Amino acid sequence: GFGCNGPWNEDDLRCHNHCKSIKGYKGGYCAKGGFVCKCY
Repeated sequence: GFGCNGPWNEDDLRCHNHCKSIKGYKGGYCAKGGFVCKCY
């Protein structure tokens, strides 16, 4: 989700923008299955 639609269309930036909008995290990337924007 969040820009990232999976391995065919991953989006480090959209995930990043989502995760950096959440206090505590700084980044986000397609982790689980290549779909889920995991926030770090």
